[PDB]
Amino acid sequence: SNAMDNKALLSHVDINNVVCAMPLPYTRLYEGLASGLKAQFDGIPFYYAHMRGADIRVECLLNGVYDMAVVSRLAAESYLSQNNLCIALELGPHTYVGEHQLICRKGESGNVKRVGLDSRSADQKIMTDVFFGDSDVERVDLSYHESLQRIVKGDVDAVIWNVAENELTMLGLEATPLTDDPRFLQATEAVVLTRVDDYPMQQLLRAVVDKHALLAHQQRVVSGEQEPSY
Repeated sequence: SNAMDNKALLSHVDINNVVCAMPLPYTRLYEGLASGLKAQFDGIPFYYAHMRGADIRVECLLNGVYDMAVVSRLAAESYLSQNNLCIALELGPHTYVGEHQLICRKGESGNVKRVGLDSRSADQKIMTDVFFGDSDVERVDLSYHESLQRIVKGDVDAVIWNVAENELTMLGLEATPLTDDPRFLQATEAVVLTRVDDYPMQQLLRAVVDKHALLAHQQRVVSGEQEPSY
């Protein structure tokens, strides 16, 4: 019904399949998002392309490879200054990833001069630039792995990363929740981008998606009540 109502919309658009680019589905939260969104497309051939890196998903989308791309609100807000894009769906906070924190050696948060930064992480770059402001802080190209390891070493002073009270203490580290700025929470919000002039895809998403239903399905996947299907 809902499905057949969806199938009927596809009949009037030059869209066969809908291909959505999103991260590799390596958290239960990503799975619930992936599962909740596809469920909104019942009756429409809908498939995920799982592609590491927000930048390349957006580049692909811009080049016409995908109909839509999933990224964080924080990234998306930047992409829109740089490219002609549409934020077609916004899911609110805590729909994409967990909170981030500032990880450094114990009590040395006031003494930060070098920061680890993964080149592949669009959000970590933005958040590092936002948090370290007009401060003389050196950025070092490191995976968190390498950053953590190097922070333990003593060379690199900090990394902004996903948030655990105990492991950190064992390594002589500390994690600080991030100062205030609305952008940090934007990092946890899933959004769907389309090309700015792709009205068929924008309008189809508006037609098919029930935001609260998508969210409740995500919730049921995260609680283990329901298994994901994506």
